[PDB]
Amino acid sequence: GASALSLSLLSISRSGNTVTLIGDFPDEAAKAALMTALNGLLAPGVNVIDQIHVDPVVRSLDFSSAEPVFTASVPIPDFGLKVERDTVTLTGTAPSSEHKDAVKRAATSTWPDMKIVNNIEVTGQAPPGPPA
Repeated sequence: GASALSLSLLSISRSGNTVTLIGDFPDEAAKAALMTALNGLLAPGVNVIDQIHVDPVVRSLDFSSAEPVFTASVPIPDFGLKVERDTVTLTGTAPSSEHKDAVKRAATSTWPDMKIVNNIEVTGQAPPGPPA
């Protein structure tokens, strides 16, 4: 507690069986760790898309420890995560409040020295209006 930092900016968002990664880092290896953390429990047919930049003027956390955070959100089709300065934000549509709590626990274990905004909510929306 009682601190502040000025890290990189980063985000990721999911669309069922496609996930999209947008951001900036000191190296490609930090970007590779974010995709590795989701690959750990990635299912056969889930697409992956990237637009993450590289510049050594920016520095970040390490998603190598965030593998269980993405495990907690595999059943979450609207999931996403964001990072800036000294804060991590986690959002999505969880199957139960036990999953919402478990994403908070996974974020607390991964980032005990940063802010952790568990914006996750329990699923409750499926109106009659499909595409095409």
